[PDB]
Amino acid sequence: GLSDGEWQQVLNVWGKVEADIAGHGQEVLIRLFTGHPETLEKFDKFKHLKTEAEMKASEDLKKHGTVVLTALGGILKKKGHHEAELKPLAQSHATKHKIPIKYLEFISDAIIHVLHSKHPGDFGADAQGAMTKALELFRNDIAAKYKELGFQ
Ligand code: HEM
Repeated sequence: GLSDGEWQQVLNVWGKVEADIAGHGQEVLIRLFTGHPETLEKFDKFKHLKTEAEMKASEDLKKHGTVVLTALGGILKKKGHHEAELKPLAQSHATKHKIPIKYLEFISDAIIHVLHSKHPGDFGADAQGAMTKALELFRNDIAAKYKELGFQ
C-alpha cells in the first residue's frame, strides 16, 4: 500500500527508465544473470551465454529486457490496481516458466542496483523507498497467486 506521494515518486523514477527502456532492461537482466547464475538456467534462449561480453552483445537479451520492463511499467502505472495485468504474469511464471518467488526478489533488488548505477546521485532516498515499496507490492501480489496455485 502506497500513498499518492509515493506513487508520484515511483512514476517520476520510471520516467528515467522510459527514456532508455532497452538499456535499462539489458542491464537489469545482466545484473540478475551475473549475480545469480542459476537464474540463467530458466531461460532456454539465454543459457548459451557464458560471458558477460556475450550477454552485452546479445540483441535478443536487450529485446527481452524491453518486454520485461514494458510489462512492469504497465503494472506500475496502475498504482496498485493491477489485478488484471498481474494475473497472467503470475500464472505464466508459476506454471510455465517455474520461477520461484526468490528470483522475483533477486530481480527487484537488481532494479534498485541498476537505477543507482545509471543515475548516481539522482536516485534519492525517498525515491528508493517508494520504488522498493512498489516492487514489494508487486512481489506480494504475485506471492498470493503462487500460494493459490501451490507453487514453490
Ligand atoms: C519484474 C519481473 C518480471 C516481469 C515483469 C516479467 C515479465 C515477463 C514477460 C512479459 C514475459 C513474456 C510473456 C510471458 O511468458 O508471460 C516473460 C517471460 C519469461 N520470464 Fe519473466 N518477468 C519477470 C521476472 C522473471 C524472472 C525473475 C525470471 C527468471 C529468473 C523470469 C523468467 C521468464 C522466462 C524464462 C520467460 C520466457 C522467456 C522466453 O523463452 O521467451 N521472469 N517475463
